[PDB]
Amino acid sequence: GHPLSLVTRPDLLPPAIDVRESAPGTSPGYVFLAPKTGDVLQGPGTLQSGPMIVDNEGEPVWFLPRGIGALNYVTAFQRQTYRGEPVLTWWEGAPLPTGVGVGYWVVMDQSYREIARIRAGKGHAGADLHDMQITPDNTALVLIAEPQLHRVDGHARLVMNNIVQEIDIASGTVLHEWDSLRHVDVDESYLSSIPLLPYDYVHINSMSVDTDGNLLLSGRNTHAVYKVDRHSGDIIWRLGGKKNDFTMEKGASFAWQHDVSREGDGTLSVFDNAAAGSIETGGGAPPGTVSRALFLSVDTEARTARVDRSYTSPDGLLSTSQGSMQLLPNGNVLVGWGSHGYYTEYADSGEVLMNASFKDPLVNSYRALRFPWHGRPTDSPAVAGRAGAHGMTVHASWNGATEVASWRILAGDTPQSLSGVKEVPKDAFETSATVAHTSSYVAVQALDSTGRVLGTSKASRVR
Ligand SMILES: [Mg+2]
Ligand SMILES: [Mg+2]
Repeated sequence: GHPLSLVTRPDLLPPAIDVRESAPGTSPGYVFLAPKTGDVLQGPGTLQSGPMIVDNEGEPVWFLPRGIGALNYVTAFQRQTYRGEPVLTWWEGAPLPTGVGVGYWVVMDQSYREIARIRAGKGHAGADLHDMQITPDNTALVLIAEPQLHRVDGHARLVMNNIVQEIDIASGTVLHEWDSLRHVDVDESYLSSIPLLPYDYVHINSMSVDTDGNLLLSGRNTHAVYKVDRHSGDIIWRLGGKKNDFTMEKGASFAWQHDVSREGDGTLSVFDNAAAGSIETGGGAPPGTVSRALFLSVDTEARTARVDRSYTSPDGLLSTSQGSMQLLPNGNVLVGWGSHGYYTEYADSGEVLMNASFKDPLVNSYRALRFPWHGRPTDSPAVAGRAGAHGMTVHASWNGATEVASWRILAGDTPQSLSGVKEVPKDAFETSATVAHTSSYVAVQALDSTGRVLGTSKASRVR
């Protein structure tokens, strides 16, 4: 059971989260999630989906119920930077039965207003859902996944081509385009053939910029990371896979991986699912295999790779798809367990600091990522007053507000004769408070930690 019931916001039913552990040293800031449920037919009836920012207790801070099952599927929510400003980004669109999506990426500023929409170049239906990254030059790496007739074993075969476009965000112009079928051979795939589906031979699911400005592309179904020349498109090297360029130390190989990036300590992070579904692979996976969040010491001059350090779930999870990892500024590591609706923050030493899961066991998030966030909502707090036997309860919330520390409660016989009766700390998304004297109207003011008024609700008739 996940639905959170809110007196002030009957329209918001955010999924509940169970935080089973929260030692001190957990990082500040917020966890960014896009809760979803896979069922096309029943999804909308069991879950309100959309981007969600929660605190270290699992309480929502902002929730935008934008997702509609598989009608408007929302995923891959995070914070990025555009023109030096913090922005929110996610994908919304149509998930297709072939395993890819057709949609676009929303860009929203700190006041929760849409400032741009990042689309695949014209001549394509839209962009796939597995990643989009805003580069230091304010261009977007976008992925297009489309079926294409290709010669596979002398006999033509429908294959899922992956095209990576670099898009100037302000203008929408395509600056660069990289076509996987022109560079990566279909026989590099580990994927078992699934009858009557396009052969999803590479399945790019992460695109990022390395320190030299070239691209790093994670190919799930080739088990490989491609470094690609930013300008020529030539493959610079292959890490992993059937044409591996690197000498791998014991334990450094990954499989069916996600979320690859260059990290500030010089390592390359790889979420190593270590397994996929039974059909897409040969059959089941070896008993006892688990997923790991992996930091690789990759020496590209010597073409060697070894494990610097890794982190596994305290719950023994094997995630057959999705997932994420993030190195945080204090040295902590946050891991989202993908197909499993869990996320875990560790100290560098590997000690579990925070472990959480969706209360509903069918809900998960593609990624779970932590960022500072300062919301600047442009609406007002919502309020509600409920008369009781010997008093009344006042409820207050302000979706998107991050700086509310306290609530001042106002009450009076008329909207124009409200007076301050009480101040209480904020202790939830929606905070409740009881007051002895029941009045006819109420309002609330949100106060920051210095006591300054951030916003005021409308007057609300008690009920
Ligand atoms: Mg070579
Ligand atoms: Mg990552």
